[PDB]
Amino acid sequence: KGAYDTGTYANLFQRSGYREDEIKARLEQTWNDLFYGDEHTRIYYPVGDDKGYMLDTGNDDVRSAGMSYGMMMAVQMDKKHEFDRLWNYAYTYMQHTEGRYKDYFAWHCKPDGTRLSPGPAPDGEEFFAMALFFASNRWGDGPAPYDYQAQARKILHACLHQGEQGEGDPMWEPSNRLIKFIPELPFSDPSYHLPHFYELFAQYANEQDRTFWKEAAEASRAYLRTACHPVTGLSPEYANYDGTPAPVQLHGDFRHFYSDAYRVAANVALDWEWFRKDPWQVQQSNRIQAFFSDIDVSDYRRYTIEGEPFNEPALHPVGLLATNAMASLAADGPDADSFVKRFWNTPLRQGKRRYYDNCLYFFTMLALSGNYRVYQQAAA
Ligand SMILES: O[C@@H]1[C@@H](O)[C@H](O[C@@H]2CO[C@@H](O[C@@H]3CO[C@@H](O[C@@H]4CO[C@@H](O)[C@H](O)[C@H]4O)[C@H](O)[C@H]3O)[C@H](O)[C@H]2O)OC[C@H]1O
Repeated sequence: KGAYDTGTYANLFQRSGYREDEIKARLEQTWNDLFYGDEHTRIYYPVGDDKGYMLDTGNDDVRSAGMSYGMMMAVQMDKKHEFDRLWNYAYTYMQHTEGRYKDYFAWHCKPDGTRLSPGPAPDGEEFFAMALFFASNRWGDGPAPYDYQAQARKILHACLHQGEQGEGDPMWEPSNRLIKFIPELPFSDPSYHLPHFYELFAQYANEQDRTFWKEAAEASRAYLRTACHPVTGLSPEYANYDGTPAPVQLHGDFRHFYSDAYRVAANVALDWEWFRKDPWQVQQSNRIQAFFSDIDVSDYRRYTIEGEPFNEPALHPVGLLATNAMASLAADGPDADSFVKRFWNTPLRQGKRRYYDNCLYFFTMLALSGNYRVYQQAAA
């Protein structure tokens, strides 16, 4: 049985020989540096009396995925002030109040809140909902727009039902229960599959949707089994419903192991830790750690899912190492402990591309310290 059932979370840093006091100090200093550090480290900026944003430093914009990550980090760290500022920002500037995308979030805006595209990014919506449910379960709801569980249910209603009221498209394909890359296109993104979150949407969503969320959890576990290369454990950034790499798109080649796909190993391992349902997740974690076992972080490239290295370097190599280390939540192979130590000995990334690395870095810091947790509906 998983942490969801037992309430006990693996502390892999403590398992590797780091002291309890060292671990929680390091987690606190990671929070301090990311949220309130120097101009070359921080990725969070407070705005006015009641708002705040996570900055994609590399792209000079604010992303629904980054905002939703910030909210997950804040609720996992018991930081209600930062949580409320981030949510109020996403609510005020990014959430559609009308049209084909009503209740969805414009995927990016300028720091001042000016929308740069109207279309959503479904990985944002699902993290928003999960963070909002945890905020409800930890702190209890407030007055709108801080009625956390009501806001979460509204997002997930749109995610399954959007094209019914009028026009628009759902973010889940009804026929196969799989999350889509965007509402309009019939393919997916393996990194967007969060079966562990769907298990919890099955507990918290609008009642009529709970069966679908349960089916989505199993469908996503099965999908990820089809998406990861059987030898390397590498997955493509964009993939067809059959799990094979999607066609080259107008905005890029997403067929290879690069930025998005790093999260797959981290997501697979967190589902293992929380629910312990699919033993393939141990083997997947072993395989990706074996692929990177004698690759130094300084040599991380773009790779074909078959494991062929490009000359082109990984844009986010610290992100990749963070996700490789987070796989130690599930891995039982010879590389598990080495990756925890390698991650411990890695500082936060600095400079203009640091945002994506440091997001993945923070989730790994939470997970490997036993602090990436389910906040349930339970007796106080
Ligand atoms: O009309 C359509 C557009 O709206 C559509 O936009 C897509 C919306 O989702 C976007 O996905 C974002 C991109 O960021 C991902 O993380 C990035 C990983 O690479 C890093 O370098 C970067 O810092 C990160 O931000 C995030 O998971 C996801 O939410 C996608 O890129 C857009 O293409 O595109 C097609 C139009 O037809």
